[PDB]
Amino acid sequence: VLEGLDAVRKRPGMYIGSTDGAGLHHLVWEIVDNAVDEALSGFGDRIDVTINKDGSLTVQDHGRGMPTGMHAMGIPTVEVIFTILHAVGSSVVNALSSWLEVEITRDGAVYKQRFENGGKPVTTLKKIGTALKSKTGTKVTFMPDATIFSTTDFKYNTISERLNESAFLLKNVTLSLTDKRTDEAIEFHYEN
Amino acid sequence: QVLEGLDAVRKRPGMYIGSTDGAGLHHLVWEIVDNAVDEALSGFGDRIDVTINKDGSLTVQDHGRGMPTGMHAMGIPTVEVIFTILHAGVGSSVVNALSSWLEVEITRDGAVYKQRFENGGKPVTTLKKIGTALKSKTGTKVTFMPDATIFSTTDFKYNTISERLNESAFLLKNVTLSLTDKRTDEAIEFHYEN
Ligand SMILES: CCNC(=O)Nc1cc(-c2nc(C(F)(F)F)cs2)c(-c2cc(-c3n[nH]c(=O)o3)cnc2N2[C@@H]3CC[C@H]2CN(C)C3)cn1
Ligand SMILES: CCNC(=O)Nc1cc(-c2nc(C(F)(F)F)cs2)c(-c2cc(-c3n[nH]c(=O)o3)cnc2N2[C@@H]3CC[C@H]2CN(C)C3)cn1
Repeated sequence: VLEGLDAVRKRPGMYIGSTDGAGLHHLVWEIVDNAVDEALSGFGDRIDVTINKDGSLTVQDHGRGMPTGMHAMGIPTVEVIFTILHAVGSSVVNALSSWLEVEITRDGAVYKQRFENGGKPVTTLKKIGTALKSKTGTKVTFMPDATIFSTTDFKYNTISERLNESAFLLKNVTLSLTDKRTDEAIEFHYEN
Repeated sequence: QVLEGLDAVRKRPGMYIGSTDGAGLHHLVWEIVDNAVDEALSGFGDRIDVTINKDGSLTVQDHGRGMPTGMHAMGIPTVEVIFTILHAGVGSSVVNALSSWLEVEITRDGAVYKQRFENGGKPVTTLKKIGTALKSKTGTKVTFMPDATIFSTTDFKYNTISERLNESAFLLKNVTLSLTDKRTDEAIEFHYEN
């Protein structure tokens, strides 16, 4: 049985544990786990996480990029991933975000869709530019909903140690963290 | 070669950048880009990113070796000498003189350095280490706001800057020059091959 995003908003703790500092960072693990699941599948050798000045957060990998095709009713596949809950991580974050943007680069084209106010699409998946055929990947940027979380301040140390673990488990893949609020940055990379 | 302060440039701006209208305004852009192109041309860095920020300021970022972070006489940073002393390697100080503020950011050895100038190139901080970076990352980022009390117009033209970077890519070859307009969220790249 499928559910909408309002189902996650209704009982947020049931999907991310809680709505405090810990739960806020669960949002980060969800998106990153998808980039890591791409690397593990053999695509992309780096995953860059960026904490922006506006308080939002960005995860960018260099994998194959999420599918750019359509489904039923001319609804993009990426829209199905972010708005239909198969109750899975991508839609949960979108549901608990005041806005979210997904940027896909594949086949020499760059696509983009934006969501707002708990994952309501405000644009479709649009082709907005071109790129080299060698450049591929997915960029997700989201702003955690302040009317749901008790805190929307991402912790540099917390995200830091977790990327260190994920780097250690993956091997051969560099995960980075860049904080544009404080001009700090750090990388993790393990090899065997 | 008698050396001068920046007040000499503010006094006669047209003598250093041609004019104080739209044309002269964009000369400021060419000066900073020419330093990035001159670093690229020396074999360091393969891309040069220009950004028109929302605040009206302009940013040029290359990925070269980064300007010297060392000191000269009196504990004065070398980058400060480049931007505040006119040798009337002259373009950087001219731009600074005709800016209400300007920032220089150097990235080397995994560290990020930064100095800021204000009111016609008067230093308001020294060169301080402000953050960290990757050991693989190197380069110079210059961001400035053209002084409105000198220029009759301070609105950078997207079309104008676009065309010039297109030429530069063509003369250079093997170097990618980009332009990003955050006012309108448009962007374009150029790269030529031989
Ligand atoms: C910053 C976050 N970035 C990303 O999450 N990028 C990303 C996402 C995916 C996918 N994620 C999903 C979904 F979220 F689980 F629904 C479906 S496809 C995929 C993905 C693509 C393909 C695929 N592209 N072209 C093709 O023929 O097959 C296949 N699987 C993908 N997934 C699956 C398994 C690894 C990756 C993420 N997994 C959670 C789901 C790749 N990259
Ligand atoms: C967005 C604007 N970007 C830049 O301005 N990047 C930049 C600037 C420089 C320099 N520029 C100058 C100056 F402005 F001409 F005074 C002095 S050093 C240099 C530069 C560095 C070095 C150097 N670094 N470490 C070392 O041992 O020697 C040497 N030359 C540099 N210059 C000279 C010649 C090529 C390049 C730019 N030229 C304008 C000045 C490199 N990149």
